[PDB]
Parts: sequence; C-alpha cells; structure tokens
Amino acid sequence: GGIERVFTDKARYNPGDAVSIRVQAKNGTGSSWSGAARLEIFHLENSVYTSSQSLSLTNGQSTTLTFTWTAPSTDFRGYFVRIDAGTLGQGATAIDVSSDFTKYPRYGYISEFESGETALESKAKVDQLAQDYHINAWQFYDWMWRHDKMIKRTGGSIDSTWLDLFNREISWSTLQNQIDAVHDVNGKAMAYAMIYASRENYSPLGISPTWGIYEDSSHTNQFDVDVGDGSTYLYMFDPQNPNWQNYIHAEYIDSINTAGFDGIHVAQMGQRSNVYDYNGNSIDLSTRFSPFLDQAKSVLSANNPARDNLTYNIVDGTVNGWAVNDVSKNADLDFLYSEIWYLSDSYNQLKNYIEQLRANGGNKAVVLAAYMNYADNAGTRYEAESASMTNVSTNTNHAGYTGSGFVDQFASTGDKVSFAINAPEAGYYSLVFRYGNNTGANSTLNLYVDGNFVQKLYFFNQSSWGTWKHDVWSQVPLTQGAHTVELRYESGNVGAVNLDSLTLGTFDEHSVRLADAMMSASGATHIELGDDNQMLPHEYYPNRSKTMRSSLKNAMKDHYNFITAYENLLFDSDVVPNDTGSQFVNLTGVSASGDGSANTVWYINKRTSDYNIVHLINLLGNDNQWRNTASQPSFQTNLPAKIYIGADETISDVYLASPDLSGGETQELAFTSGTDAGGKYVSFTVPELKYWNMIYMLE
Ligand SMILES: OC[C@H]1O[C@H](OC[C@H]2O[C@H](OC[C@H]3O[C@H](OC[C@H]4O[C@@H](O)[C@H](O)[C@@H](O)[C@@H]4O)[C@H](O)[C@@H](O)[C@@H]3O)[C@H](O)[C@@H](O)[C@@H]2O)[C@H](O)[C@@H](O)[C@@H]1O
Ligand SMILES: [Ca+2]
Ligand code: NA
Repeated sequence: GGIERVFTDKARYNPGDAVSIRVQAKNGTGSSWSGAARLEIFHLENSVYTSSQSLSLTNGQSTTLTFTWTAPSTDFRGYFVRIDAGTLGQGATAIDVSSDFTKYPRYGYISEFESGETALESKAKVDQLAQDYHINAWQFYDWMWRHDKMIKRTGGSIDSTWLDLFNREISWSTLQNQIDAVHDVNGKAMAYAMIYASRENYSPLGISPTWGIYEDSSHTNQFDVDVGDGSTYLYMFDPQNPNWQNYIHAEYIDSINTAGFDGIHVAQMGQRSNVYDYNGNSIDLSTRFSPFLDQAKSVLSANNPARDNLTYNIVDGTVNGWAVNDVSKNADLDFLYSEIWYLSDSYNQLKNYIEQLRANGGNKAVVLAAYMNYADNAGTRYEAESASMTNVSTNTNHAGYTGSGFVDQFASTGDKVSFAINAPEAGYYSLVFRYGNNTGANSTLNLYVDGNFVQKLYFFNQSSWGTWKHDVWSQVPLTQGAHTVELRYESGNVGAVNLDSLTLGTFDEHSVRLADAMMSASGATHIELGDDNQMLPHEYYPNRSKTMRSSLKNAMKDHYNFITAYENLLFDSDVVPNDTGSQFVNLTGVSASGDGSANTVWYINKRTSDYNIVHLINLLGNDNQWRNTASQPSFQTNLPAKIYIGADETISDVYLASPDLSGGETQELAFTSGTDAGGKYVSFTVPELKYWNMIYMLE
C-alpha cells in the first residue's frame, strides 16, 4: 500500500466546519500508474459521503491530495474514512465532530519545554499526535516553576525561562508556542497543578502553615513529599480550607489568563490516613476534594467559560477505592481521570472499575493513566557478559542476574564495557541498563554511543548487592544497522557497579493493543502518547525509558482511528453494560469467558439504544494481567460464533469492525437465528480474530 498517510489538518472539528482530508501517495511498483482515489466516509454502517479524483504518477513519484468535506450539523459524531486506489493501495483515518473535547477525550501530554525548540519543531510534534491519533487535549506536565507560584515573575515581568523542581529549564516562548500549535488543531491545553501542594520555604509567599494538613494533631508534622535532593519538598494542604482554595485557585486563574491554558488538570499524591488540620481536628481527606473541585470549577467558569475545563486524578483506581465514590459522584469535573496502580491488575478487575466510574459519573468520559510494562524491562537484551569488557571480568556470585552472569567491580578509571548492537530501523532507542550498586552512594559511568559521549549516567544505591534494578536509561537517535554503545569508568566517575545487561527499552505491542482494547471496550481512554510521539512509561512523563517501534506506532494509529470513528458506540452517554440476562457467547473450537480469564476469548457485553454490542478480546495463550508484557495471541481464522439475546430483541443486521482488520472498516456478515434449550440465539462466522473485534448488531 503505497498510500503512505491519510489525515486531517485539525483533530476535532465542529458541526459545519470545513474539513480537509489529506492523502499522501507514492508509486513504487516499477512503472506508471493511472486511476482514481475513491474516498468514502461512514458513520458506523452508513456511507455518508463518497467522492473521487483523478490521479496519475510515474514510477517513483509522490503527491498529496486534498478532499474537502463539510461536517454534518449533528454534533458529537465519529466517522470512519476510507481511501481506495485500486492496485496502488488503500489507507484510512477517522474524523470526530464534537463542539467539546470532554465528551470524547483523547488525551496526550507535553512534558518538555527547552528553549532550543523552534516554533516549528513545536508545531511539528503537536501536529503529529493530532494527525496520527486525533488527540483533542494535552496535559502540560511540569511546565510550572513552583507548585505554588506557577508562573515565575520578576516584579511584573514574566521570566523567559525558569528552572523546575528537578532543575530543568522551562522556556516561556516554547511553552506559548506549544499552546498555539495545540490551539491550531482545535486542541486544548490542560495545565497540570496539584490540588494541595506548596514547595518548600513557602512562608515568604504568604502561605500559612495554619492552612496545612498534618500527620498528627499538634501541628508538629506537615504531610510532605521528599523529591529526594534534601532541599526540595512538597508540603501538603487542606483542600477544604478557604484560604488555601483562595491562594491556589488564584494561581489556577493566573495560568489560564496569563499562559493561555483552557483548563486545569488537578493532581494529587493519593491516599493518606489519620489526617489532621492545624487546629487538631481529625478529618477524612477522601471526601475533601469535591468541595475544592466544585469551587475550582465555579471560579474557572466565571473567569472564562471557554477555558474552564477541569479534571482530577483519582489515584490508585479500583472498585470503591480511596475517594473513588465521592469524587466521581459529587465533584463538578468535566471528565473523570484515574491513575491505576496495583489494585486492579486483572483485565476484569479493571473492566469493573471503569464500569463503576461511568455509572457514578453519569456516563461522563473516563480516561485512565495506566503505565504499560511498568515493571518490565522489555525489549531486546544484550547480555553484559556476552559483550566486550576492558579491565573487568564476569561473575555469578550475587543472584537474580540474567543469562549466565554479569560484570563485576566496574570500580576503576579506564574500565570499559562495549555493546555491539543492531538497530532494526532508524529512530529513537532507549538504552536501559540493569545494574547493582551497594557502594553507599550513587555511582557514575560515562555513556559513549559510537565513540561519542552522550551523558554522564547516575546509578542509584540499593539495599544489597543482590538488589538489581533497570531505572537508568538514555534515549538516543540511531541510523538502522550496527552501532556501538559503551560505558567507560573514566576520570570524575565515582563508585562502582555490577552490570547485567543492555536492553533496548521497547513497549510490547501485544500487551498494549490488548490493554487499550480492553479499556475502550470497557468505555475508557488511555493517556499514553505525548511529546514527539513518545508513549508514557512512568508517572514522570519526561521518562523515555521505553520507545515504540514502527510496528506499535502503526497499531496505535489503527487503534486511535478506531476509538475515534466508533466513539458513539464505545463512549456515548447511552453506551451501557448489558449484564442482566445470563448473557452468553458460544465459540466453536475455542473456549470463551465473560470475566477475562487467561487463555480465552473474552466477550464483553455492552449495548446502546439501537445496537447490541459484543467485544471479543483474544486472550488465547495469554495470562490475565493487563499491565505485563505478552505473547502474540493465537490468531483465529474463520470462527463460528453464537450470541444469545432477550426474546423481545430482533436483529435487523450484524456488523464487525476491528482495528486489526482493514484499518477498522466495518464489514457485514451472513447470519440467521432460531431458538433452543439455552434461550433464543443468533449465529455467524467471525472471519478473523486477532486482538479485538467489535461486533455490533442493529435491532
Ligand atoms: O530520582 C530518580 C527518579 O527520577 C524519575 O522519577 C522522578 C519522580 O517522579 C515522580 O515525582 C515527580 C512528580 O512529583 C509530583 O507529582 C507526582 C505524580 O502525581 C500524580 O498525580 C501524577 O499522575 C504523576 O504523573 C506525577 O508524577 C509533582 O507534582 C510533579 O511535579 C513531579 O513531576 C514520582 O512521584 C517519583 O517517585 C519519581 O522519583 C524517574 O522516572 C525514576 O525512574 C527515578 O527513580
Ligand atoms: Ca547478565
Ligand atoms: Na497479559
């Protein structure tokens, strides 16, 4: 398919906006090509536009066609887009018509703001997410100077740079440029801010400890957060206290008006117990965010209804988890957001949590933060003891190492380890080192790639020498083919390490497709893409300890088209579970389950006013954790399926759309029904199941 890309200028359109569908093509079949480009746009199963254009290309040549469309007056509609060019190829994209991003958030992030970033580089990184995945809002992570003094001013004047709490340079022009670029794609820019945090030494800013929350009832220890340099701390505060609300809401408003943000992403540290105010009163923090969020929304909307967007992080998401009910039910948020840790590990546990959220929020959209392959050091491993070491030998004395051993006593000047690696395709590669360090402090080593120094690299001190870690990395660009990565213990390097391996930090395509399918099926979206086409590997968004390869980038384009086009079926306000009916799916040859059981095909049972919807999630040959890496599922071809229904439900037609299958185009299938011992049925053959099928049946 030498139809290379299909996309749109903007990332969400309004009803009646012009819409420019672009089509990048390129002939590479030896000799000229003449024919047409047949654009066809669907709403679920109904073609609603069709158009054609002449196209001829010599061998080798490229062009970009524009097709122009008018978004239909019906607000809040997702559309599939087909382009066919006969033997040249095909491609696809989706279009979302919504006056408001908060009905169908597709949430990304920006976390870098270097002053070396030209306005053009800024526009290019934003355009890529907008075009490839239809992002409609970006969370700006760690843009602020201080958590309690977000825009840094000298007098009245705004400082053109400032240093954030890990000492990064944040550039105001870069920041402003990004927000404009976001705004070009009719994007929205959400500002990160904590609900309760000041930085240290907050008194001369006129913040009062009397507004604080405390570990005890003598106001002797304020809750805090050691960021870990001995100076830099977050101190926590009472969200219901009016003076705190006043102080911090003011900086919220300052950010909207001064920086041009469209709303605020309010965060929190999560759960805390046996909590007191300054005066000594015991208080349940879990119920206290809703009042603050309510008042937040109220001043944001008075300040400016066009830029009054709001959400809150419900941290450690699970069914009836901490502050889960109070926030989701009573907090005046525009869409719900939750960071999942280790209390919803099964695909099913997580399906049930999203379900609770949708229920409690009145089917208002849910986004999850769920960092994939977090625990796992995934990607291609290059063993340190297979490699080329100057002045150091292998050992096997401390345990937990991988392959045959590791390199010891990387202690002394002129020590060296060199990895002869190969990079399948051009692009960014995460260099992830597994190490030991029990020196007593940080150890350092210098990182050379292809004879050039990249970085000094700090290895953290650990409990024992038997304690291995892989949380030291460097992202570097690479041409396809052989390359040399080496560490040198040079002059200025300190301490010592054991070295176990180099891994090319890579997200695992299989886990991720499944995790996303699961979430979208269940009714959610996943903040997972940001900056220059990075995927989110950690809670600290600037972490680049893992990269997607072309393969997963393709999968996500397919996926994000999918949850854009069929968004009315996944996320609309009347898309509810279809649970009360002993409902059952029968599959010939393969065992199924409705509770996401390892090594099965998981049917999930949802419905709307007009459609009966089954999702199938191929867990064949794979376990039931959502977060861990995975094997390629057992691909099923020509698969007989049987679906049961209520006696008052007759099926006009039956459709199956899947992102694993023709970019997610809908296909109609052959089917009749009858009746038998286990209720009234309907049946058909599933042509292919790979990762995720969305069967939707019109009634
Ligand atoms: O020390 C080495 C260490 O470096 C990196 O991790 C840095 C730390 O990341 C996080 O702390 C920074 C983070 O703290 C507050 O927000 C916390 C958290 O809030 C959640 O609501 C949100 O969803 C998260 O995205 C967010 O991180 C501040 O408000 C924020 O400004 C600040 O950025 C994390 O809490 C620490 O544990 C980390 O050390 C590397 O990524 C890490 O591997 C390494 O160990
Ligand atoms: Ca090893
Ligand atoms: Na898994």
